[PDB]
Amino acid sequence: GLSDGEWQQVLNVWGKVEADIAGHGQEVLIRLFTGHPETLEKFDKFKHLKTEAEMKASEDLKKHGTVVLTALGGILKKKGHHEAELKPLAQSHATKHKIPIKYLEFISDAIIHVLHSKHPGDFGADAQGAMTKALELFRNDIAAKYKELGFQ
Ligand code: HEM
Repeated sequence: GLSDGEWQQVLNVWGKVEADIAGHGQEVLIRLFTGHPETLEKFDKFKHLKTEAEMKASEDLKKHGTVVLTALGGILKKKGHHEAELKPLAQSHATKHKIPIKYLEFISDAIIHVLHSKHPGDFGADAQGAMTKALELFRNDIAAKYKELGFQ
C-alpha cells in the first residue's frame, strides 16, 4: 500500500527508465544473470551465454529486457490496481516458466542496483523507498497467486 506521494515518486523514477527502456532492461537482466547464475538456467534462449561480453552483445537479451520492463511499467502505472495485468504474469511464471518467488526478489533488488548505477546521485532516498515499496507490492501480489496455485 502506497500513498499518492509515493506513487508520484515511483512514476517520476520510471520516467528515467522510459527514456532508455532497452538499456535499462539489458542491464537489469545482466545484473540478475551475473549475480545469480542459476537464474540463467530458466531461460532456454539465454543459457548459451557464458560471458558477460556475450550477454552485452546479445540483441535478443536487450529485446527481452524491453518486454520485461514494458510489462512492469504497465503494472506500475496502475498504482496498485493491477489485478488484471498481474494475473497472467503470475500464472505464466508459476506454471510455465517455474520461477520461484526468490528470483522475483533477486530481480527487484537488481532494479534498485541498476537505477543507482545509471543515475548516481539522482536516485534519492525517498525515491528508493517508494520504488522498493512498489516492487514489494508487486512481489506480494504475485506471492498470493503462487500460494493459490501451490507453487514453490
Ligand atoms: C519484474 C519481473 C518480471 C516481469 C515483469 C516479467 C515479465 C515477463 C514477460 C512479459 C514475459 C513474456 C510473456 C510471458 O511468458 O508471460 C516473460 C517471460 C519469461 N520470464 Fe519473466 N518477468 C519477470 C521476472 C522473471 C524472472 C525473475 C525470471 C527468471 C529468473 C523470469 C523468467 C521468464 C522466462 C524464462 C520467460 C520466457 C522467456 C522466453 O523463452 O521467451 N521472469 N517475463
